[PDB]
Amino acid sequence: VSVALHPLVILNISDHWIRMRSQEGRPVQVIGALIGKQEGRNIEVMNSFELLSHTVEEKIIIDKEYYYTKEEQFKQVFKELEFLGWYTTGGPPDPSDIHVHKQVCEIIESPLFLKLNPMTKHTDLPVSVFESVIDIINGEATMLFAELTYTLA
Amino acid sequence: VSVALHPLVILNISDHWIRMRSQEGRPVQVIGALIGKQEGRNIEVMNSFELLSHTVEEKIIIDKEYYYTKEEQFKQVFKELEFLGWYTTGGPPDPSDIHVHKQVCEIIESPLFLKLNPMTKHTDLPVSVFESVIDIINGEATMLFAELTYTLA
Ligand SMILES: [Hg+2]
Ligand SMILES: [Hg+2]
Ligand SMILES: [Hg+2]
Ligand SMILES: [Hg+2]
Ligand SMILES: [Hg+2]
Ligand SMILES: [Hg+2]
Ligand SMILES: [Hg+2]
Ligand SMILES: [Hg+2]
Repeated sequence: VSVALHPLVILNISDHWIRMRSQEGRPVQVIGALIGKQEGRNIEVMNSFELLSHTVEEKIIIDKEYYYTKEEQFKQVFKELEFLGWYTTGGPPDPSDIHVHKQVCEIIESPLFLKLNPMTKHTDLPVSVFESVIDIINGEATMLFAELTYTLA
Repeated sequence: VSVALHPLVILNISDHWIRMRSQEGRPVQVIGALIGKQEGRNIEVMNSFELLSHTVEEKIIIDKEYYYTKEEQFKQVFKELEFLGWYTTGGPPDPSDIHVHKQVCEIIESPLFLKLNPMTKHTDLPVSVFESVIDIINGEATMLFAELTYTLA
């Protein structure tokens, strides 16, 4: 096995998470399929879409009917494509992902698993501090910005 | 103006409606963008995606921030593509669509509008009634099905 990954997949998944967080106000886990082409050993994950599910005791159940109906409904436009595996959002792999993985493992034999962590802290954005300094090179004179080093409480 | 339409758009929109009806149990209106290429005057609606909104007094408000952030986030993969117009589900055009259209009209100059009616009655599925008849043609004999005409209460 060896894997390629279009950036559209990663954007698709972020967008799914963002659309969902908005729906409730709080961020929730999202789940979906990985599709694409699989030539030679070049597994090319070309795209993705959303998968329905339902959560109960922190256990997630994939809606199989929804998947097969979509596959049915989309077989003509996804003819050159294949189901490669599934994705979800969050941190390092958890027991719950294995539980979901076994269900995807019932759809295709050895499914890929893509996990994306949409968690970002604002405090990680670049922050530069400057002080103003009036420079006069022999001849030309001006005000410039001179960078300062800073600590964080 | 003159327009082309990939079947992926129509499938995409059905799917959005279906994923949403599932979320609540009851079917709700869905809303999203139409993208693609626009060569000559051959407007080719190549694809679509979902748009956030919020509903109050039967009035729908497009989340502009969500749209521009997606466009920002997707500009690299949607570079050969353009925003062509918007879609929603339901019957013939209503005042509410005009209200939403004016907001899409603020994003691009002369936006297209695609409406899709996901309403289907079960009673419209084909139903054939047959009677059995045992035929013995000179030589060969068999049982076949012979169609009957039927009324509907
Ligand atoms: Hg979802
Ligand atoms: Hg497929
Ligand atoms: Hg399995
Ligand atoms: Hg497996
Ligand atoms: Hg939506
Ligand atoms: Hg675009
Ligand atoms: Hg306008
Ligand atoms: Hg307009």
